[PDB]
Amino acid sequence: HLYPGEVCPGMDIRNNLTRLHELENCSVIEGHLQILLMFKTRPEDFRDLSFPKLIMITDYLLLFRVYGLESLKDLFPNLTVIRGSRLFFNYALVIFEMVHLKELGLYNLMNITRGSVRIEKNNELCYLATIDWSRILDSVEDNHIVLNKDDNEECGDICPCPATVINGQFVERCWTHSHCQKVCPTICKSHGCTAEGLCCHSECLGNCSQPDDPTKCVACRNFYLDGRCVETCPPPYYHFQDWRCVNFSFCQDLHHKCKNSRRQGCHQYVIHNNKCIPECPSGYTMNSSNLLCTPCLGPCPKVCHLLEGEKTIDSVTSAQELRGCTVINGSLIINIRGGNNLAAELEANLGLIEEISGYLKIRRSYALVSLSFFRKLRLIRGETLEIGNYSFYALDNQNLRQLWDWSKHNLTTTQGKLFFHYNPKLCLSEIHKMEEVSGTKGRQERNDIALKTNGDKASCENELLKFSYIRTSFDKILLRWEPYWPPDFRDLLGFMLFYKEAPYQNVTEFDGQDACGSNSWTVVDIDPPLRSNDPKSQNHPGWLMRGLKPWTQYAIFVKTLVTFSDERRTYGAKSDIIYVQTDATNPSVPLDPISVSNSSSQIILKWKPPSDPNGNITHYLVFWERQAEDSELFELDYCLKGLKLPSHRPFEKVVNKESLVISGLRHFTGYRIELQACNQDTPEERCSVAAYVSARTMPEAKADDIVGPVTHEIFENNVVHLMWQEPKEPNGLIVLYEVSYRRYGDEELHLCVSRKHFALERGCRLRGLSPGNYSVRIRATSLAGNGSWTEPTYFYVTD
Amino acid sequence: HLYPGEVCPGMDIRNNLTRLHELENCSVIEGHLQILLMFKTRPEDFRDLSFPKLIMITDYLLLFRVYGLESLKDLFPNLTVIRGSRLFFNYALVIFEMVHLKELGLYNLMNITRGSVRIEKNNELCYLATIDWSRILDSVEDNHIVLNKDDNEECGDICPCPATVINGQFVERCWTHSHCQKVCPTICKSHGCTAEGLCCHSECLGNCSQPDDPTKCVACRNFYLDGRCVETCPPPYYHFQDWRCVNFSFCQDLHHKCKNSRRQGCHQYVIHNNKCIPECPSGYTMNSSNLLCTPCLGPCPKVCHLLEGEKTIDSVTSAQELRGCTVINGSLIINIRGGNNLAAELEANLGLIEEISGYLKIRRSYALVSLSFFRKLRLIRGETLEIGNYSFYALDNQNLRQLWDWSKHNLTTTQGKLFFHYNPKLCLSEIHKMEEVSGTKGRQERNDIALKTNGDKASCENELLKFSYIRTSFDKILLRWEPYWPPDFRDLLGFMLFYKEAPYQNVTEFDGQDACGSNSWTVVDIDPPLRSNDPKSQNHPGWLMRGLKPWTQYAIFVKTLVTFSDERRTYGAKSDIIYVQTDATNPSVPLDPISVSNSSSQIILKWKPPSDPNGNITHYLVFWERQAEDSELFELDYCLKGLKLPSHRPFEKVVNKESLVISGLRHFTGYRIELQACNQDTPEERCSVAAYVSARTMPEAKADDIVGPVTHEIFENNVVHLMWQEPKEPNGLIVLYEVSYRRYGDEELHLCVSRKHFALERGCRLRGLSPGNYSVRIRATSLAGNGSWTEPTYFYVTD
DNA sequence: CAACGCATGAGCTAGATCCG
DNA sequence: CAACGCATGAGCTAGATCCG
Repeated sequence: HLYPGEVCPGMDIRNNLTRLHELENCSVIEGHLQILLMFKTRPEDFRDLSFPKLIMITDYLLLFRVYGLESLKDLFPNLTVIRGSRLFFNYALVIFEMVHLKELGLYNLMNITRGSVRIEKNNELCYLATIDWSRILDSVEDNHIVLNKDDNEECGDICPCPATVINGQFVERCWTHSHCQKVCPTICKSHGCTAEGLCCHSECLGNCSQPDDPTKCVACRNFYLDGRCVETCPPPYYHFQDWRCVNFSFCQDLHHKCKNSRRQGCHQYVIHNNKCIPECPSGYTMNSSNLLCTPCLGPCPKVCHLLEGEKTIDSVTSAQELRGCTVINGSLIINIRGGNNLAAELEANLGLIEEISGYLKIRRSYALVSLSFFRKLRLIRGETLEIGNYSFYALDNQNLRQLWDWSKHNLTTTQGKLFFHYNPKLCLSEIHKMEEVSGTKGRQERNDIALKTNGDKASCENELLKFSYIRTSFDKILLRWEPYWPPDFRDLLGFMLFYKEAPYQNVTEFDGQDACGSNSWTVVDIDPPLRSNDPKSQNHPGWLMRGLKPWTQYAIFVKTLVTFSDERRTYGAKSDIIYVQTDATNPSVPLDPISVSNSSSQIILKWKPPSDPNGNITHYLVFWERQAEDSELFELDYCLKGLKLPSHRPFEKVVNKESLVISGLRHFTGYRIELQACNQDTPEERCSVAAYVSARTMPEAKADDIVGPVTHEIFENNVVHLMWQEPKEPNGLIVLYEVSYRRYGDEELHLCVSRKHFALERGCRLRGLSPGNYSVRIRATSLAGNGSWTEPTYFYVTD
Repeated sequence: HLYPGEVCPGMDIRNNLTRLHELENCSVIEGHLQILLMFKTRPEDFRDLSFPKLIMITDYLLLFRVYGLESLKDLFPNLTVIRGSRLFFNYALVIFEMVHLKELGLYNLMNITRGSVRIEKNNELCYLATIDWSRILDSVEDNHIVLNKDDNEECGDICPCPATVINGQFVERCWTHSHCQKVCPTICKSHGCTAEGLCCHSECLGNCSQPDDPTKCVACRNFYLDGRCVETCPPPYYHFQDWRCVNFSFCQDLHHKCKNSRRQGCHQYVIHNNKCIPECPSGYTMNSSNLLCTPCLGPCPKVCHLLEGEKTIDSVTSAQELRGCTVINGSLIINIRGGNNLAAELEANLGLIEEISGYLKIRRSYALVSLSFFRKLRLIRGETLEIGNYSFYALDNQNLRQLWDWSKHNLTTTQGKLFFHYNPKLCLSEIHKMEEVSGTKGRQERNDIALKTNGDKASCENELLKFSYIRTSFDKILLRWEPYWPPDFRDLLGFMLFYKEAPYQNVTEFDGQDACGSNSWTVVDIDPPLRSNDPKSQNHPGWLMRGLKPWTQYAIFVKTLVTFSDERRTYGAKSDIIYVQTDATNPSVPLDPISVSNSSSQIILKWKPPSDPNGNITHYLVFWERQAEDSELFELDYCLKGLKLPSHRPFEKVVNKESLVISGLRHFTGYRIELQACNQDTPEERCSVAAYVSARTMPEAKADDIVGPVTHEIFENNVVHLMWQEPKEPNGLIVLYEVSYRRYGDEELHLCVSRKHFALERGCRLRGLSPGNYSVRIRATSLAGNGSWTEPTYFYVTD
């Protein structure tokens, strides 16, 4: 037979060898097999136990913390395939922290459908590299076999298997010292094979009896049907867990077995696409008689039979199933004890609930203020009741002030009784208008819901306050609202301004409860104003707040305060919030004005936007000034040690950019650059303070040097006067001429004529002149640097 | 007469000149006279009033924001002296933005006691350079008269006063065009004077009618007594404001005038060393009848008779003017109807009171978790009783959780009845506890304290719980306590465990009236234990907690929990709080290791205490490493552009300090400095990671330059070889020799010899040396900088 | 009779319908 | 018979007398 044995559910084994005895006649195990934590076991009570008739594995096998095993092949001698239907710990088969196992001996395994193997912290195993996972494990890139006895080549590795050359070496792969890993010709990869190499039926695997037969081999691929198995059997039967196809009359009765809410390992199995699947996916709803899934027109419920029909919920873990679980056949109970933030998690998990049939109970609430997370709820059937016939319950909750927004919500109760006791944070108004929309109208207990233990410590109010005038500056906001007096005007404590910035308008609404929050609305108290007894008076109260960054959206309102007294009046008033931004003074200074000059006529200035823009800046205002050189540097003797070498005003309204280039300016001249960041211009023209920077553009290559006829006059005392021309537009200013003369065969003897010396003499002179042929050359050394050399003027003075 | 007028208290004028009329007959002003805020005033209402009787000033005279005064001389024609008792922002007399004032007219000031004059922003004043303040103001170094009408010399400045030459100019000092500044001969600087210049009595000032008489002049220096004044008056009278002396019967009445707490600007005047000082200084306490300040052995009270023997301090302020009060002579009623946070403020405000005489009524508390703020209360006398002879009263307190810790507290009530009603979360044992510790044992009412309306809505558990073996680690503590079972061991819910760290032991008990505060005892619930039906069993339950910090004290206790029931039984049990500190470990890293170099052989290093000590750190472990220079810099041609210029291993157990210097080290080398903060050492020697910094000390003055016999060898080709020696201990390293040779009549031409060139040649050569007398001088330029120059070695090479 | 004048704008003097 | 062994120590496997 393919599988002549019996079905066998997955099961867990710990702390005893007693509960393994339930594997006497099992052949195929659905689920997984976990056996672990086995310390006080003599090793020799394992040699006399085995499970030969067990073949198939669906999910996984695990071995962890065993004291006494040496070779599990004595217990698992015919095991061939792991289906790997579920990945556990991102792995399939794991042997961890073994203490006594010498050799593995899984000599019968052929294929791993899905998953990976992992053997760790086992300093007693050998032949771990004689495995060839690639043949068995279709995916090897995740195999993790480290920190074992094979950390050092010290365990033998001797065995009598073709010794494949899958790697670069002629490695021999064996299971034990008495078992190799059988390999036949690979004409068929995963379709079963014989010892003689003859391939068996394509749709079966493992060891084989007769080739090309899907009925007498061992294990097959797709499904199973009564000694046969085909890729897809005809739909008189429906497929089950990708391993069978059997008639729905059986799994319908399985659905009827634990439809009694007794165990949570069950699933409300449903037929869909000829699959008795646990749940037909989203966008589908259930039917009563035909056991199919209707495509669920709209976001309709699917369904969900509550645990024990009375299950309580205390955390998100106790509400994980609610995703998809929409119609509830039980009584819900909620009690969060502590918690940090669940108001953003319930909607993603239970914001899709519409119908419950039991009764709802709330107690010991700590960190909740509303019931808005209950989005799609519409009705409670109340087939089961609390003691005293209560369809709803609410005791000892000290933080709830809100249930639903009944201007847009609708709930109905079929029957039962309401409970509201010791909920001191919710006014009588809400629960009375709970009764308006709820099914009950006069069904009260007497003593019904507590009328004194609830809402006593928090004074509810249904009164509003409106504003009268608002003025804003860039930094200060002028607030003013209408006056108000309580029915007893002396009974009044003042006003509080709760205010902060709000870049959006999705701001949290005020609830009157103080939790441990770092972020809180800064608030100031306002002295109640003088009583004027005049309707036409200055009784309108207000306040001016000044510590505000400009152009930020601020949410503001004002809340009254009055003492609590015996009479249930003077509830005060509460003003709704409004949004206000500031005014638009001149922005802050422009930041980082960077000036760069690359050529003699180009200067680029780039800045950074002002730190405080004070609104949308319309433009930028730039200004430049042509600086002047020093007049003190004209009268220095520049052949003495020490020489210098440096590197209305027109404007534009530069807009919509961050840099500006200015040309048509004097070359090699200092330029003081200033820019004012400036807001909207035509009304109330005000700009920032100018960020001042200095800039000097590049000099000109020819400006330093001067060309012209350098003439000479020879005096009688052999003192030759020299006449030439100065640079009309030098690079900054001429400071020194590098005048020099040369005899043929004589070096460049240079002389000095100062800027003033050239000015007073209109040239220079060469006293004590040797008779001969001299060439006079002049270099115009500007403060920007030395210029070019003039033409060496030839003149011969003879003996 | 000397001082024939009337005493006149300091007074202020604003927005109306009406109240100035109270200066009709007072000639001496105590305090200060402020005149300010006069906008809508015609200038014509001023020439009809004057004050020819007032002379002296104590604090300061201030004229500010007046619209219409052009000459204040029409109001102050005779006053001459100002004492400046209290500095007005470190000044004495100010005119500050006066708009109508043409001429000041202070033609009568004689002398300045202390302070400064300041005249500002007056574009209508002249003659301000004609004052000669140096003759009247004792301290000129702080005069500030800027930005006035005489910022420009444009107002005339003519006057008919000897034209003093105090400065380098013949400055003519005049007050007005009709009055100059009067100066008589300076034989006596401040001993009074007449028009003819002869000096009057030594102890008086300014004007004078008959000379050399303390009774026949106008104003004197030290004191005053019935038309006379002496340096120290006889002690039948006692000095007042160091300018009079009056009988004790006078200022005892001043003490008794505002012993009635009506105005807070006065003081309870006391006598000390012939001074009716407002308060005898710290460490001195008054006596009742004598009004003398006892030397106050040890701490002494300020004493606080309650206002009208009855007060209802309820809020933050209430009667906040009571800091320092210790004993109260009335009765108090406290009621904080809400509030934000006062727990951290009462101790600094009222946390020093010990005794009250009346009764205490407490009601409507909302944020009062305990009464530990009443730190020093010891006894209640009960002079006034509430209706029904009630001394203690508690009513409708939803957050008064606890009263006191009697193990470290003692309170006694002499008489009266105690009231405690409708406080629904405070149990029955502690009110018995305060009953037994207090005087009363059987003074009850029928009905006395409510036995049901209190502690019913909270699971009060005061019944006994004791712990068992406890175990602790560096991070975790193992807990276990004695088993408890209610009289019905079926009615139960389990345990909850509150904990929080505490650097001290003045921690509030968990005490159970729900106050949602920012800081609260974080709690974990416990599954109630199994029933074993054996007294000798494992019934002791425990718990493991891990999220803790090492070396930190933590308070812990356990509490039972049970379902509510109609029967008043199964009250459960509760444990007392205990302290168990966590264990120490390695400290944190040493912080901010700062190394400073002051000499070549001293290197000081200072650090900061580690952030986490983890126990009492016994010492600090320090180490260092001798860094080496870079060997790659030896083969660099330093004459080319680019030069560099910088600025087991032994140890010691540095203890009980923050810095330590290291001596005995080589000159100018880098050092790697590492220091470990470390806890107790001889057992479990564990220290943290070392804080690593670097340090290089300064070089040696002479180590850079080398001295020695610099001999030379002249070759046949006029190429002279140079022989000299290298510095044995260069500062860091020698890198280049600044070799140079200078012929007479020629410049000191410099040549080059590299570090390796000097190595391969043991010197340098001079190729192309013209015949002459040459002086060779070398400067040893190391990486630490240039050394000294050698001697220019004279050698003569001939033609 | 519906911003500015007749200060400044949160540094021992009061606190923006604050004032007209 | 009163820490350690025949794990680790809060990352889908249990939660420190937790197993002797």
